[PDB]
Amino acid sequence: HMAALDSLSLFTSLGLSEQKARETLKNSALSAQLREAATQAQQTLGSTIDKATGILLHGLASRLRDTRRLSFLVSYIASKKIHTEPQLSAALEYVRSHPLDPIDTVDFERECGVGVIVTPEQIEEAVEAAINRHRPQLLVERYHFNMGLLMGEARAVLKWADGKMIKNEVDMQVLHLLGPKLETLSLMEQLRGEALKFHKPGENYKTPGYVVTPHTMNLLKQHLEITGGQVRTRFPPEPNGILHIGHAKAINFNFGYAKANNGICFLRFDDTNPEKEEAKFFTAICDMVAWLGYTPYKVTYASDYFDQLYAWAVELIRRGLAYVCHQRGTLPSPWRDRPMEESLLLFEAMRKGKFSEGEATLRMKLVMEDGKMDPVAYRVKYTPHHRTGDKWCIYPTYDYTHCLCDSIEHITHSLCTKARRSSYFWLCNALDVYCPVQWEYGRLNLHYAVVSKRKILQLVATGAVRDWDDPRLFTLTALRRRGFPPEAINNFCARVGVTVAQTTMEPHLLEACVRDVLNDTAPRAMAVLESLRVIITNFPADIQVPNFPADETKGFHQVPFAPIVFIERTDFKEEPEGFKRRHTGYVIELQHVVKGPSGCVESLEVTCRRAPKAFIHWVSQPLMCEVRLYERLFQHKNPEDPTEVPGGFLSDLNLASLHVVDAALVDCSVALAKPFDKFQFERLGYFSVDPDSHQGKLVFNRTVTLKED
Repeated sequence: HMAALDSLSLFTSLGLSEQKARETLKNSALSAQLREAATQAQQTLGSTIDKATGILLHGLASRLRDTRRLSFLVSYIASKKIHTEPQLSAALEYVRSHPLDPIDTVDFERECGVGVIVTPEQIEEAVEAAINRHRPQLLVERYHFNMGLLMGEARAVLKWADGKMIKNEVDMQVLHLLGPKLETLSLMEQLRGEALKFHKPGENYKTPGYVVTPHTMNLLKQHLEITGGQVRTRFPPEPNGILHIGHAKAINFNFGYAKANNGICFLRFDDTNPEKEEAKFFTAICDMVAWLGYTPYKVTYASDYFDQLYAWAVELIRRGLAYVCHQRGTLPSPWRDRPMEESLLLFEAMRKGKFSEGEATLRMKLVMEDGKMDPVAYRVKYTPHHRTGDKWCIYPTYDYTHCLCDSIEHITHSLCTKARRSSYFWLCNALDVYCPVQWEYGRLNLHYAVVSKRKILQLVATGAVRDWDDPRLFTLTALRRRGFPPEAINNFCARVGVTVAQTTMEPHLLEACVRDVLNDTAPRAMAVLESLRVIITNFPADIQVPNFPADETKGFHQVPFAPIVFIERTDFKEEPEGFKRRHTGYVIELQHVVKGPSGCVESLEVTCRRAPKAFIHWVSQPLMCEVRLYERLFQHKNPEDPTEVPGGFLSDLNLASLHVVDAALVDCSVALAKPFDKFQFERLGYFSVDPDSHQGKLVFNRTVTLKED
């Protein structure tokens, strides 16, 4: 057992510093009581004892004067019910009073936060507030400020929070403020660092391929001064870009890996190219990231660093590892061995705009894994930049940029899709700057989509699709418009995600996942498109329909009671072929059947067979509501790109697409509905609200059916 160890080895087994366990022996009473509290700890814990639990049992033994209740308090500390110093400071005083031993648990449990949970977010906020409330004293005193006050204010807002975990939140938020002291399984478990064989911060040198300069060890030391050894990771789209289903992996894998490991994640916009702002798209990205549930620590642009980048470029030239070249459109350069002072001149000259676009170039002097020669660092572009305007007329290339930017931001894990990889390390080592580690997930793609913004922006100009928002597509903004719940997409990658390689999937698998949650997260109602009036032999003359069939704990809807209800022209037949032709009330037998010109069936008539087999869906006093039902955009599920022989990218287009509705009869339960808050028609399946629906002229998108087969 544990009740069989020398007092000193028991006390270290509860995780006390020996020098504290030495001190503790001397106290023959504390010692002999702690010891007992530890025996009957695991007489009811059945195992070896957690070291976190340890400092509590020590705390308990050292303060509890009322020996009688020791058996009682241990039991609450053993079954982690009590697990923090204020909880125990509380229960201890609860027992300094309440001397009589009925000791109602409930009164007790309530006044010691036995059930309480305290989310990180709540601590973030409590310290964030605390800091703000002192921000300018804290910026001037810096590390000579009284960090005690920050913990204090933080405390008195979170009574039962782990005193340590507050400090950690303080230590960090302060660091970000002041800078360096320059003296199928689960998801956030799937993405935990130790569950992936990802390197721990500050230990880049353990990863495969990592080069170690005589600086690396001091560069990592600085790194660690600057980040406190936090997981830092990026996500780097173009500002005028379009996000598509694939990026849901990118996003999740970057913000996820941070969120899963107390990390932080920059959203860094790759704006190295001077374009104009198609604002439609830029905002679409900040949204879509939020919409999938993540909050960027900070939003940076690469333009933010043109200064630093340029300066480093110059430092490449000095190390004779880059040069200015005058070629055009890999044939070797006459200019790669030109002297350093010459490249220095013309780079500056290139900056002062003495060279027309492409009359000159800065190339890095090397040959890469795949035999590519002297890739280009800096080109000359004269279009004005969206953020630095016309300050610069030379700009870094992607290769050069999103490698050094990772160094400037001390990215710890630079994640990217799957080529010539160790050309990554090349820069950061040539300049002896901190050097992040690159791991590569691979390439999620789905069978039936075209996502090249080029090819997409001409499905919107060739009226094949309504907008870049169009549900037909797989742009995130589109699936959002099809009312796909974020949680689904996030669960999607949960079931099928690691760094696989170009594991491009077939769509229906996703919509398994979209529905598994729409089944629980979307209430129900009724409606049909091919409608028909149904009069009837008189009835009694407000029925009441379910929220969620499988469980009623949610509180049912409000329907109306009228005898002229409507129903689908696709349930009522003349000659049964057994198909049929209610969801609430009676049966209502067909007495009279109409007709008009032709064989058109103008109306109907029903009996009162209230009180077998096919029931149905129906709607009295209905609301007039547009609906769009969509069919797959591209005929060839397989890559619509010349993969097989289509010979056309705009050729494999099933001209079907979408079929407009009536403005059909719909249930009144779905009246106070804003966009995107989809529920279920018990008929065909799941639809969702389009952003065209006012309170009056409502509209819906057919999201997904109820099976496949």
